[PDB]
Amino acid sequence: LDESSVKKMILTFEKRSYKNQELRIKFPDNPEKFMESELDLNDIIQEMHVVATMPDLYHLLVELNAVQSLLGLLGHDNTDVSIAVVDLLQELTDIDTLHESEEGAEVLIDALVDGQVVALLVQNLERLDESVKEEADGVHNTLAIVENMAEFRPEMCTEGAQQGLLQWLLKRLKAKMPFDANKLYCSEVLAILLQDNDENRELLGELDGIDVLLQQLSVFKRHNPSTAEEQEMMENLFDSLCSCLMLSSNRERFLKGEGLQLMNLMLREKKISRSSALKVLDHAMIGPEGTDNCHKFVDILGLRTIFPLFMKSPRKIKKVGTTEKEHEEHVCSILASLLRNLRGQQRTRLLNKFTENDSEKVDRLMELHFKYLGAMQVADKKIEGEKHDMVRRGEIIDNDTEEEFYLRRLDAGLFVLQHICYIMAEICNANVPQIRQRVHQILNMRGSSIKIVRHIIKEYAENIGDGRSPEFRENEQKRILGLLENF
Amino acid sequence: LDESSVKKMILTFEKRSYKNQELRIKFPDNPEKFMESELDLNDIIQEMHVVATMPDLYHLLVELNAVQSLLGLLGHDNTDVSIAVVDLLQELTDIDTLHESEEGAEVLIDALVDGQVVALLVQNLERLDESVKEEADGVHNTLAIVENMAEFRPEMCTEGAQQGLLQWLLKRLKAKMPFDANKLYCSEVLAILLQDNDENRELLGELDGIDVLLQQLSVFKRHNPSTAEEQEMMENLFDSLCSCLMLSSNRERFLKGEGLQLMNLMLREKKISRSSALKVLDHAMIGPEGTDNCHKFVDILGLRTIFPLFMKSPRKIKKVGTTEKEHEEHVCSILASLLRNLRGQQRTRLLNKFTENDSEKVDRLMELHFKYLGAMQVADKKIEGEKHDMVRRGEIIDNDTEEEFYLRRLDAGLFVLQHICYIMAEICNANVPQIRQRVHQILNMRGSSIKIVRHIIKEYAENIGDGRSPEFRENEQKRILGLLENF
Repeated sequence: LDESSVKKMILTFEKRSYKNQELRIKFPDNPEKFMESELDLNDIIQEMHVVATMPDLYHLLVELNAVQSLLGLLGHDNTDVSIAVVDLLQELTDIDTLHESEEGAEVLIDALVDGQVVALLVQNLERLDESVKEEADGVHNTLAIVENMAEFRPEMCTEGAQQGLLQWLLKRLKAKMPFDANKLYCSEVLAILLQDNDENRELLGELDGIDVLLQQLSVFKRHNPSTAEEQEMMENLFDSLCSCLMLSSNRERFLKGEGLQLMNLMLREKKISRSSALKVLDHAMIGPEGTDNCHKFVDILGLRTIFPLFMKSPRKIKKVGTTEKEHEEHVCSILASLLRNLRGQQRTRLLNKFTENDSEKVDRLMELHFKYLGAMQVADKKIEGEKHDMVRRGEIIDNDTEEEFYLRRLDAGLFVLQHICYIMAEICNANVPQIRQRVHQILNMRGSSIKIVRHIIKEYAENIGDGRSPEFRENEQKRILGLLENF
Repeated sequence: LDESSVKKMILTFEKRSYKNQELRIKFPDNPEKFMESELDLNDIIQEMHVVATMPDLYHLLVELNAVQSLLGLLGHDNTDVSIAVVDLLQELTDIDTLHESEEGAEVLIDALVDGQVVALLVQNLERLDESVKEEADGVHNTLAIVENMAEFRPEMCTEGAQQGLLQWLLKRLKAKMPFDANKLYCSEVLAILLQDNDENRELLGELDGIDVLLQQLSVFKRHNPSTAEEQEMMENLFDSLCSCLMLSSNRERFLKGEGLQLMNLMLREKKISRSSALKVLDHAMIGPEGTDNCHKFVDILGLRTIFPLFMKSPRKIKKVGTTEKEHEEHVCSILASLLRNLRGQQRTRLLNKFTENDSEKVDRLMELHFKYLGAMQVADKKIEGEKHDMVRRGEIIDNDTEEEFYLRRLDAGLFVLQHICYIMAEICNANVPQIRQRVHQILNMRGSSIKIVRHIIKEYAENIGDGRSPEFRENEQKRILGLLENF
């Protein structure tokens, strides 16, 4: 109960649409009451609403051209019908969220994207206005669609994204209407659009978007979110901003925005956005493309800001989760960026910072070193064991097995470990015996070999960015292992 | 005869589609003869075919949702119906080519683009295959649509272009099926897509497209087109290639393709593609972004190739039109690029070329100078007159009047004139008294003031690229007038 009892529904739906079609033609604009016929046909949307839940035979909907007509109706003179098609669409796409079956959805989705669903959605979305509680709920469900479409098959999101929605998402946030549950959701959907998608990063930037991002986070510079909903949004604005930064051209744009300045302010005043503020910084400096960003940082006393967080980490603990490797990971990586990138008069300041107070900072580095190495050492034994145990079991170590293993090293802080070794090295090739001595003086004292450190660099270098290009990749890899000689 | 006699047609058309719709549902795949009903409904397309010619009431077609359904049918299990919708679509878009009326088309078009017409066209286009003479004619008419849509409102072309068609256009040309009337047309439509559109240039390049372009022109390196149709295509491949080059990133890509090398080959063997080959070169070198391209040129004996064409221009005359300023314009501009751009060991070679044979090349430059100045002088008197005459008439000189005037100076070779003055200057700031003397020795002798030349530079500098950015613009402008002191 049932199969194809719906197929009457589909047939009925078409017959409905048609009769409406002819009726609209008969009655010229300004005919008040041809309406009941129009209203009646959308009761059948609401009925079809029930369709989703039925074990999906979604193919019915597409070959029999429900989809198309449906999409068609997203443009209708009256919004109630549009809204109705969206609302319906949410529920075939949420339920679709179910792990299985795939056949119904995989054909359905396919159809929607073939039909430029988003293009159409946004058109509707554009006219949809005035926060009539019913209108408002319409956009939300529009967004919903996207989330669901994006969650399931995250490609329709890029093409669909550009089609229009991305543009609109950008407008809504800038809107000077007060914060509401919908402004939030855009934020959710933006981040999704950018999640792992370079083209959408290029597009957002190509729309003065980073200014927008920045401004929105701007307002919360000196004072926390009023609600824990408003917070969730903030954090979505952050995730979005980072994702763009992973795209290289956004870097200059972030810089022409007072991106550093502000992330610095947010750091200088230590609540509560401090935590992500630092995660942005990391990203803005990360590559060679992070290179002006690194210089600018230093020029605005970025060093005064960062190094303290190097010497000591909070909060032990703050209920919002900013700890505790998370924090070090980003600090180190920033330092690691700066050393690799920085040159000239800014480089030198950095290095001085490593000779301060009898190279307290180098003492610090090594405290961090053993901490994380201890961690990892131990991590690895565990894995050794499970490797041996897998041979007894006769379980084959596997690409998916090595996935699970990598994560464990990461969880143990492999990434920070590298960065601190890298740094360590990067400082031992600055021709300052003080630090070189210190490092070595501390490895001796005791029980840790330099070569242990080198084994890690090589691992760091092997993978060494994942990845720009095999030219950039092997060029860098040279560079990195290059330091290993004078180390 | 008639109005809305068609509106029966529209109503009929819908009723047709519907009945087909239900019939397709009734009969499962593998039912051989439900067909007559399907065939019958497309006679009404062919009837509607007649609609276009009727004074356009095209709005009827869109509010009454002919468009949408139509678009809908671009996807149909049987191609005859698809083809039919395209063929129909050609004829509402060609006739539409008529200067007026606008109301019918402006609404129609609007609808099509709102409906992702191209996306849909290309889908059809993708399945359309096998050069069934009828299929083949289908793509052609697909292309036709685009031309017409693009001619009328050249924005739908970019968005539509990216939607899919641009991708396909790129595939078709690379296809190793022999040359035919359709391969040609793509070529026409490519060029249109790129005509004045930066995004499409970015897209083409982002698809290894320039390799394609280059290869296609590649085959005709050492030997002319077999037909004068194949020629027309070649020349479309050129126009396309140039247009991309106007986009900066295509420059490196053109370079990583052996773009120079080949355009050089095509020059070295002087037929018949020589003419455009040189026009490409110009473009590849034009800006600061032309700067590696300028260096590479010199490194491959580009100077040996270019300067001869400087000293003497053919053909006096070759029936294909490559003359006669057209040719000089490009030579000069190339030299002008090289002087502005070139530095180091390549710059010097260039300059030597200006001291050769007692600076024969400088003698040459001045021959060109007076020639073009003579031309322009005279051009300007004519305009003065019409300016005076317009005051008597009481006709106001006008932005559209200044448009007509500019063209006349251009026709008289303003652009080459600047370039040669620019060059002249660029050579008089190389600290080589020989040339500086010569220039001056020749202006004296006689009757031409240096300042006359300066007045032109300023005009050149004022406009001076149209334009990258007011920073780049006023930066350059400084540069240019900078030379005017030591001149």
